Amino acid sequence: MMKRLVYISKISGHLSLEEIQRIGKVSIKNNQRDNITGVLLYLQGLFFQILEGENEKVDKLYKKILVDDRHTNILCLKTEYDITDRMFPNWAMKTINLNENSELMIQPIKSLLQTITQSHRVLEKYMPARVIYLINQGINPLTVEPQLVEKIIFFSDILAFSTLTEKLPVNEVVILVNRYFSICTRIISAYGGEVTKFIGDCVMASFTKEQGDAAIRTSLDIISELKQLRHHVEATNPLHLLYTGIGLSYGHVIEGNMGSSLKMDHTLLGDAVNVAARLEALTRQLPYALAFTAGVKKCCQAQWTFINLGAHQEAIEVYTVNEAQKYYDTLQITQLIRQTLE
Amino acid sequence: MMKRLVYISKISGHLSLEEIQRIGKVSIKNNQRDNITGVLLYLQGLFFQILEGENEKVDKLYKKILVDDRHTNILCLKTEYDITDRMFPNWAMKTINLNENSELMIQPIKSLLQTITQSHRVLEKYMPARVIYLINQGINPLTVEPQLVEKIIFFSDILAFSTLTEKLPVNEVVILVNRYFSICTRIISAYGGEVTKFIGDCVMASFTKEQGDAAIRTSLDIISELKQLRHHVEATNPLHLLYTGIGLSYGHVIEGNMGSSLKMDHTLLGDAVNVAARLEALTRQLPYALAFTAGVKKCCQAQWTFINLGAHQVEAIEVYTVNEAQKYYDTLQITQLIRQTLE
Ligand SMILES: Cc1cc2nc3c(=O)[nH]c(=O)nc-3n(C[C@H](O)[C@H](O)[C@H](O)COP(=O)(O)O)c2cc1C
Ligand SMILES: Cc1cc2nc3c(=O)[nH]c(=O)nc-3n(C[C@H](O)[C@H](O)[C@H](O)COP(=O)(O)O)c2cc1C
Ligand SMILES: [Cl-]
Ligand SMILES: [Cl-]
Ligand SMILES: [Cl-]
Repeated sequence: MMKRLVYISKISGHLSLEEIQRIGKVSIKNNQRDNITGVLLYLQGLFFQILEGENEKVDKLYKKILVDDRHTNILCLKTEYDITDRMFPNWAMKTINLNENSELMIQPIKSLLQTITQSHRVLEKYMPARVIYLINQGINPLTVEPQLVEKIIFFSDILAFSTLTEKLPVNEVVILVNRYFSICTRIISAYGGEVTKFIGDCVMASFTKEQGDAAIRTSLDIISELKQLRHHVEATNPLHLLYTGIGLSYGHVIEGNMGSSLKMDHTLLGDAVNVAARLEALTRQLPYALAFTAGVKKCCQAQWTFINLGAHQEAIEVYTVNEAQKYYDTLQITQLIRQTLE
Repeated sequence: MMKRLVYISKISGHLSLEEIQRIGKVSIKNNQRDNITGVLLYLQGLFFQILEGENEKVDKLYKKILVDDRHTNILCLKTEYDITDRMFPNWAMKTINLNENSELMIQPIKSLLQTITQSHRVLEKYMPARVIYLINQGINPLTVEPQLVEKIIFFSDILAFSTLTEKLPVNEVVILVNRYFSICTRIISAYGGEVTKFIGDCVMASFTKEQGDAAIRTSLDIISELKQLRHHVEATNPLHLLYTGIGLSYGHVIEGNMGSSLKMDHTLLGDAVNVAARLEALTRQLPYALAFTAGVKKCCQAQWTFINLGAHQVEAIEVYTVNEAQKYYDTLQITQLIRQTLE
């Protein structure tokens, strides 16, 4: 049984022709050994490669290509299973430099390939992490049926954001929100979470039921990095006033494509979505920057010092960890933010 | 001063090769008359075209191509302004059938072009409508600066949706929410509004300050169509229990693309977003399915019977509605009925 995969990647730094040639050599010898065939194209700092052969031999090779130093931002676009015929049966690995092709009849298809691929890499950034995951696994996300899954829902936004938008210039708000989004997205993804969307100044993400401790560590790391950043910059920098509240929930959610032909989107339906956003807002009245449900506590194996914060509106038990304790008074900080921006 | 555009589109069904030849035939006569050059390519049901020439002459042609019924789902991928040299100065319009090219050395580039373009069209389905607009207008969404704009914010969601998710199978709630999203998105777009995103069962949209009456008409039309739907279906259909509440606000919001190279999104930054979401939730406690601020009321010029619902803490703000938004039902009675029907 043979499979065929196609991926694109970003060329790491500047690779000269001899190192690219070095890839072609070692590829030809190894692919001949593993009976693997394919084509490698590169154009304007992007790699294009098609691989075909036995499933084990191809998947063994792709794991090694993933950890290669010479390219980054790897996305597998298509995986064809149970293929009957090779597409390039006489090319162990044919390397083609599309940059050096100056033939006039090939310029249209070469120009289109560059334009659509560069546009493709832009659209990838706006996708939910779940959509990129399905494409990477060779699954068309448009034909996946929605499923009831057990998810930890993550919500985090900016403290006193109404005051920040009221007093700061728009360009200064954008710099602050982009930095907040960058910190949250990097940490969530580092712990295996999946960012769903940005809603105003709010970051929505999900974790699996096996990632309870990772969800808590994500929340504490975001709080820790914001605390570091606030004393990194000067008092005239709006980042000096950046705080966050975080809420976590756990429950059954329907994940999949929702909408119509006018607008379809990756959506999460469930009570846990509403609950996580409510606990996120509840942190404003709590001496803790993180609040989560009993279900999230049940998903944790680490020895957290869980703190019961009573029942809140049916009514749900609210928990936190001792590490999430605020070294400040929330009301005084909101006053300090407004006073600083006066 | 010349510009160059490139777009992709879906070939409309039943389009014969003979019809394509007359496209290229007519294109050659008009583009040479207008000093327009470019290439038209098609592969596996998709059109690819590059157009270059003087700004107004290229624009005039593209508006005519936009309304051509021989293709749909047109996306202008890239626009280059003030180009120095034409890319195809000798081709008024060269038509290339990539389906007929079987040369072995072109096959890799041809196979990759189809794979990336088909993958691209899948990603477009998940893109925010505002970003698709920016790309069509030749604007780089990753570098364009967000702007402070005056917007009416729209928020609506499903009444007792927790009970619906608790008591219905997965395929049934998906059908129900898809029908709700379809009704809302069609009506919002029909009145000129822009659906921002779906947040669970909640629909977020925006209107301009000149669309105050359109936002109220959108809200009443959604409520009206759900009322029609409930008596169109049988009692065993979950759509028989579909109700909505709607909140509207007005204020300054920062609109633009936010995030990092790892994750981007289109968002609206402002107090008005939170206020509209709070007023939407307030409709559960009100005898009206629509609630909005005084700012929305000031954006209206039609002869609505505005009703003051008093001050409400979301400092408290005045909450308003229109007499048409009155509920013919008791809200708590309906939520208990939804729970008891699904028992
Ligand atoms: C874009 C790209 C494509 C590659 N394709 C192949 C390939 O098709 N076959 C192969 O053996 N190595 C390929 N490599 C190199 C492998 O990642 C790896 O470095 C090589 O197989 C060295 O094998 P070894 O370190 O296990 O001895 C590719 C590397 C890059 C950057
Ligand atoms: C994919 C596609 C590309 C087209 N490209 C051109 C073109 O480059 N130049 C042109 O004159 N017409 C082009 N047309 C046809 C025009 O849209 C239009 O049908 C034609 O110019 C008729 O002009 P008129 O009826 O307004 O006189 C294209 C049509 C399609 C479907
Ligand atoms: Cl702890
Ligand atoms: Cl925008
Ligand atoms: Cl009225």
